[PDB]
Amino acid sequence: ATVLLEVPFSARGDRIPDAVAELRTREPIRKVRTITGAEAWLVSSYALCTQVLEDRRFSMKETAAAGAPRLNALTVPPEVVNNMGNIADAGLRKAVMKAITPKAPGLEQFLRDTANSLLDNLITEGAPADLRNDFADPLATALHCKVLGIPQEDGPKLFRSLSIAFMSSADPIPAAKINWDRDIEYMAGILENPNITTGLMGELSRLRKDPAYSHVSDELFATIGVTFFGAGVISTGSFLTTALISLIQRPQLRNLLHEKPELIPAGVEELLRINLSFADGLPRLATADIQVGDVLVRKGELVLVLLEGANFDPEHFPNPGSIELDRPNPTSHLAFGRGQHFCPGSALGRRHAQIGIEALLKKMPGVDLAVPIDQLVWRTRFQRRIPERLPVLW
Ligand code: HEM
Ligand SMILES: Oc1ccc(Nc2n[nH]c(-c3ccc(O)cc3)c2-c2ccc(O)cc2)cc1
Repeated sequence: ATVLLEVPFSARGDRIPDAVAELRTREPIRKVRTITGAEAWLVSSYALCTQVLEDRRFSMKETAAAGAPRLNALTVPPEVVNNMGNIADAGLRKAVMKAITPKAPGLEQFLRDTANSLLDNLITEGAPADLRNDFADPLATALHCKVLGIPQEDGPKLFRSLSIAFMSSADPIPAAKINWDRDIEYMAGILENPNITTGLMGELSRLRKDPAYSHVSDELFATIGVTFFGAGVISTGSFLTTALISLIQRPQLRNLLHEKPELIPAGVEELLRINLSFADGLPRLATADIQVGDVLVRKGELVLVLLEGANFDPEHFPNPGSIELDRPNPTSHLAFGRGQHFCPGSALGRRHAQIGIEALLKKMPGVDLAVPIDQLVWRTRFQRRIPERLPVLW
């Protein structure tokens, strides 16, 4: 005879392969081959995953080095692999972080109103409805337009870059460059547009004219807008879609949350823990020789941190495949990563999902799949696991 084990194992986002637990038990770090032909170390236990993510010698930025073993081809300029470091070095971290909290005045009510309106529209049109294309994704897209302070009507055209921008491809993608360059010009226009005074782009636009930021490049400011829109929308849309499947498949849970919506945040934390939204391990490149379990990882080697390996590890989360709302370590999952690169949009992602699920349970308490679960079409060669359509009735 056979060839080296290949990753990823399955694009299905509704079930974890039995193979993951067997791997975790027998070889929690082991060699695998990625879609580019490169070799990598696949890490699958909670203990080893957290070790890698907490040790900055396993570098995110160095993954972009010419000649490194790759998980997939870049769909961004190599400097953007260090996007958070670049934000931090420009003195913009605190401002970005403040602009993307779900606590801004009126933002939550906007999310509720938007979710309610999307659902009323589905209800009027009649079953079946597609909860990804006509609910989760538009909710994500509308949230991010509002966060960024850009017009709602520009959401759809930005969003349509993302089926390419988030590909997980063996080779470079011509369309990713075309879209990237166009979306950057869009966000450069936004920084020059006097009507844009709110949200992240309103704040960046002010900071750009402030003498404390006069040497920050226009490229960086536009990049922040493109990347935060893209990462946020893909991540929240994907998460919410596959969380809705997990909830639909658990009518006793669906009913407990409908009846006691105060438990929704605890439900969302468990939906997060069990989520299979990330299609690949998180990539890092070793910058030193580092012992990880039984393997001495060598400098210049690629390591992949399998989030579901950690999140279903029974030594950290007993009965890992069960959603239990009373765990003693409920936010200790790795759905938002860990360490230097911990998700800066985590609070926003939680609130998007909370409010989407709250609205859906209230408007469609009888929600159920309208097709057998095996009929869902899983997107392949992508950085997220998502069903192309999510047909439901109620
Ligand atoms: C449920 C929703 C989300 C999930 C499950 C998620 C998950 C993740 C994870 C696992 C990472 C770590 C990647 C790594 O360490 O290699 C990450 C990083 C990132 N997330 Fe999220 N995230 C979500 C929502 C968002 C939102 C709403 C935004 C922005 C508006 C966002 C922006 C980013 C950015 C910019 C990074 C890179 C951070 C860095 O390189 O230091 N995310 N996220
Ligand atoms: O080290 C990396 C670098 C990038 C990524 N993921 C991404 N793939 N695509 C993009 C991307 C986002 C928006 C857009 O209009 C076009 C592309 C990302 C990405 C994800 C997070 C970022 O901080 C920057 C880029 C994942 C790991």
